[PDB]
Amino acid sequence: TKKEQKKLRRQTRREAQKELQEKVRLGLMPPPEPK
RNA sequence: AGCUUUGCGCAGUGGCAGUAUCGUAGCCAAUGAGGUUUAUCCGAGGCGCGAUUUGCUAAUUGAAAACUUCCCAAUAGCCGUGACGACUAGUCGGCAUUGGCAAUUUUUGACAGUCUCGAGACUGG
Repeated sequence: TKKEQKKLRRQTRREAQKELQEKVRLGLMPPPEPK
């Protein structure tokens, strides 16, 4: 259902933001371009 | 092969964000939520409770705003004077420091403005 699409997308995106900030936390790269 | 539809995912431009976006593990819900319009019609979530990550930078207070200071002593132009020295009371060279260096020949400013085709003129009432 569409609410489950929103929840699955938002939790995949939350772990995606979490693992990008995780790879910033390890210090492999400076953070991406802010705009 | 190209066009294209629908759903989903990714990224990007822009817009919106407390009558917005959600969670709900409590209950109810297409075996029908919720309906004053059109009701022998419409058809999706509803009621409560509960929310509103991360990095960077600025500014303020504060003694201190969190990534491995202050203080004393000494060293880093010339005219005179004192010695030392040199050359004939005088002259010269270097050194030293116990006064001075804005009144025509110099270092405390006759300068400033104006106009004309490298060169001159005007004014400072």
